[PDB]
Amino acid sequence: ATVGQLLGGAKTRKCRIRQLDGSPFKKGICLRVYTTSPKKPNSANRKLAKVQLSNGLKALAYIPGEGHNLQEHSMVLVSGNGVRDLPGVKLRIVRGRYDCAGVKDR
RNA sequence: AAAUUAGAGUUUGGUGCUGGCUCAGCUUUCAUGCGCCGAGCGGUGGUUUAUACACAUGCGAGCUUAAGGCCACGAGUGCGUAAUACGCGAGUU
RNA sequence: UACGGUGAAGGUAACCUCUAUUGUGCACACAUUGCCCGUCACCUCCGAUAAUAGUAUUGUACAGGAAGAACUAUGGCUACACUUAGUCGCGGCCUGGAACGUAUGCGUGAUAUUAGAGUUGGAGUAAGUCGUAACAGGUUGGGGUAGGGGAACCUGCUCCAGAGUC
RNA sequence: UGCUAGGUGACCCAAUACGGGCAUCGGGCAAAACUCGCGUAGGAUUAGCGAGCUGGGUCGCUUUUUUUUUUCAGCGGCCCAUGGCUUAUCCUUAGCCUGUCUUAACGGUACUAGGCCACGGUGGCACUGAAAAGGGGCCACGGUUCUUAUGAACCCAGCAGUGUUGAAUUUUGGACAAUCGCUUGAACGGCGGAUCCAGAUGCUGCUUACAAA
RNA sequence: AUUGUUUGAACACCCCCCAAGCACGUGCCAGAAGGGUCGGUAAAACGUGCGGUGUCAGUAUAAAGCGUCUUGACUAGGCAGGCAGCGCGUCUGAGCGUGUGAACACUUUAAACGUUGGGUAAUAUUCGGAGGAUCGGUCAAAUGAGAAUAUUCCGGAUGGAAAGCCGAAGGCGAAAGCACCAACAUCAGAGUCACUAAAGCUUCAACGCGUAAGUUUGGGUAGCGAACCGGAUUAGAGACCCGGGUAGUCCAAACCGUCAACACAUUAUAGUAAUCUAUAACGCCUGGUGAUACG
Repeated sequence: ATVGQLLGGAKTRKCRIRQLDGSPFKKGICLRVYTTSPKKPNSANRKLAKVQLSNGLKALAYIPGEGHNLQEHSMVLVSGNGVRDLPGVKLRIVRGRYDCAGVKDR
């Protein structure tokens, strides 16, 4: 019709998580095991995890469950759920695998 | 006898817009936990999805009257290629 | 607390107020102690950028230039067949040179890659902090182009009224 | 050119009687190979194409073979007409189409099987063949081993299987019986990791309490 | 043909979306969540038991593709008003095209455009005279003109700015814009009356116009008004305001070309001045913060 619209229509098939790189689960080595204080109106000290991942890039990961056993040089499996209460963090450490196993009496 | 269009929550003192996020849909993985692994008949499906990475070992093209006669079909992958490609349509020296 | 005896002074200009009535503006509703501003401050996070250590690919200057080799060859060697016994051989097989043709070397270009010296920006963050941009909003602001200041910024000149309001 | 049937043999094999191979001829249909008409990812932070970049003549372009008639191309050498394109070139992504999933449809996007192309660790090249190379030939590269170091041998994008990476990837199974292919004139012959059957493993459709005839 | 009786086991969820609720536990701690979020001492979300809903040898989480999403709109968004009309024009692209567009003769139009000559209310400086302490200025205060004569006032010179009223919800323009005349001058636009029989529409690309600032060149300059020094509401004050005033505003030539350059109303045709809207070519947007750095 209008030929500008005729040329007006393959884009970037954008992975909405750009750290798993299209995959669901990538393992990695925990660089640092640390906690932080969250955005108000939350004030409970949430425990996080900076991981050197499989793809050579780094992003922060939520640590779930009643405590954990992760230290330096420790391998985990990282999942794709985010934690909302601090900005910019999109990763969840799944439990039922490696040095991070399940809590006692869940 | 032609078989053909689902929304909701989220913004604000409330109302309506404005577009975005999410959940409920279908399909999909030797995905990841937790649980069973009774036995049979089957369909099928893995692009070892990636590495066109390095391959131990064994086998995959030998047949036949020393000599000669026949073994370019099958299998795998997508490096390269944006066009002697591939598809469609006409005519062939 | 109650009940009488006497008993006057004294009054309308936003002249504050405490409203209403209202009908002109807000980005306020925790309803102007708001919404919310930035220089910065400790840190965290993808940028953007890059001297370079360079490796991966190609054009071009020439040496080359292997295996091959377009061309060139009659040095051949042999039968077919024809010569009644050396002839003959249009035609089949064989030492020969060679343009060209990789990989390759010091020059010297392209696209591409991360390593990264090193600088700066965006964003994120509960309590370090200096002033009033913004709103009747207190100098009426700004699209524009240049100046001046520890900071928010202001100085001109046409516009737009998408600030109030008679 | 390649297959199948015929017809021929001053050939070879078999034959208590006759058919095969082997050479040649020709009927049938056939592949192959080329050509052009169109389609086709984005990028101006690719704007001129560093080029014969297109055309005309001349040759070279390695065979005559049934009646009136018959045989491509810049592919190379030479002149020559000076033009040809302008999403032209250049970059980077990417095998392509049908498919499969979804949508009500138009569309949008990982497979099924299968169509075609490309490639065989990298690059160059040739023989033969009508047509060229995935376990054929030669050289150079890059790997892997060994040498008394001088040099040789090999290249799983074939099957199983090993190792890295990965969240994840299977049995070093059986078999020529069925196809189908190659081959052989006996012999239900020989071989085939094609395939057919079994495994592990996602999805599925479909049963499942024992006893007894 | 023969005979006996029967519903497992888990996983997730149970505030709303979304079917399902209570107890103790701990009280912005341990925690969960896809979103709104709940916990800040009486938790219908988090520790556990009970009870219930979904699916069932499966179930939830994670991802990925499509749809929902008209969320790139052809079916099917739009673009003053959230985000979206390029500042305007010339324009043989492509596309849409059976009376529009253009030149002539009259009627009528003015701030349309450039050049040349002349003028002006008014302006500060100056040459002599009147006159002897105020003027300037502001809500208010403060450097100075001035004991050499200030505001003023007389009359004279200077030299260029700007066109003071007209003059207005008035005109001309494509837009920016355009406001002393007189003349040259080149248009333009409207109406009448005639020619012409699509030469029409749009503008990708290109290209011009382009208020004002700013820079190069030449000078000199009524008024205007950045620096530099002086004083003020206030604690510092660099601003608002008072006080002198340089480049620039003035001219002639060039470069720049960007902007709430707005009808924020694309252009054109067809209807009665559109934001009533069918179409023709367009240009632009795709949640916010992030447009700055390279080329």
